[PDB]
Amino acid sequence: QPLVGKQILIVEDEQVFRSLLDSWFSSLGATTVLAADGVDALELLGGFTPDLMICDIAMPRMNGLKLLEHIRNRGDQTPVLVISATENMADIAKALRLGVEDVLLKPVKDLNRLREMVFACLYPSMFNSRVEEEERLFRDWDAMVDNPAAAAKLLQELQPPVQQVISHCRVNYRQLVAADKPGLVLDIAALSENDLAFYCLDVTRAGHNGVLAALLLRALFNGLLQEQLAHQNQRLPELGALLKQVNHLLRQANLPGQFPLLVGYYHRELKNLILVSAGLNATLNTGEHQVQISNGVPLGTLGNAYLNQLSQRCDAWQCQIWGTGGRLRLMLSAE
Ligand code: BEF
Ligand SMILES: [Mg+2]
Repeated sequence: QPLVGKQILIVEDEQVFRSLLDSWFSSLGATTVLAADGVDALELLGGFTPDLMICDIAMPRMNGLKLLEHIRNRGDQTPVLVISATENMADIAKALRLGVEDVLLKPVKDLNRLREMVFACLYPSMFNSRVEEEERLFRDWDAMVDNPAAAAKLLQELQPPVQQVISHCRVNYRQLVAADKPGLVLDIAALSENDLAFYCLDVTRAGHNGVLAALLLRALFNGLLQEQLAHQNQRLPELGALLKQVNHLLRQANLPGQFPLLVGYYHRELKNLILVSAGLNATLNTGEHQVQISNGVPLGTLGNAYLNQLSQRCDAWQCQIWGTGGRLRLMLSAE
């Protein structure tokens, strides 16, 4: 019973998931207090001091964002984990502005991730993991926007190694032209045992808002992709729709600019690469063919009409990617 002595307020209006969280936390030893909505949560906070809050957004009489606004105006600094089915990017941006430890988008696929995140909240000295650092990026968002040097340093520290194994696939890159240190930013991330996604961003076009956008995208890219596949009940994503959601996130986060981006996803069981570009030039070479990708127009404007997705079958590929910020070659092999 690791969580004995620790108090958790669960603010959730839907019965199945609230009972699920209540049972799971109680089995681990936590004292759980249940709130139907934001008003009920405030009344319960009149007589409970939680060590952690789990908070849904969409709720009848007060949504979780107004509850968060009230507790943070009162100077309460209790950690909050947001767990919400919301597809509204304004909600995620407002949650980040108000100060939260993390934002999980329902459905929660594996309980181990939520377990480690709760444990990072309730015992931060103990669970100083990668999850700790993700939550650190989530809660320090205001501190990041108010200090450009820290944001640039963090973005450079998050640039992945040039040689990796992700989802049983071999992934390399090389910067070829980088006159800017945070120039062409890259993220590559596993989604399951057998598929991965990646993004390459050009922060130099937009200046400082590029850097912040990169940080925000690193916090949330997987979460937005996973959610799409869960909510639309699909294995293979619709990356254009994802990038439209990314547009709405960067706009609602008050990060105006032009953000040249390429996003992709690979499934090794299906041997299936999917690519789409908003603003960056790219040439793919799959072993059998060379495919030149239409660069489209950058994110940061609404109405992007050129988010047309390209699918290719391959066991391995190399993509040259470039824009005004510089040049790199990203390389994958499924064997
Ligand atoms: F009702 Be919650 F925001 F999923
Ligand atoms: Mg709800």
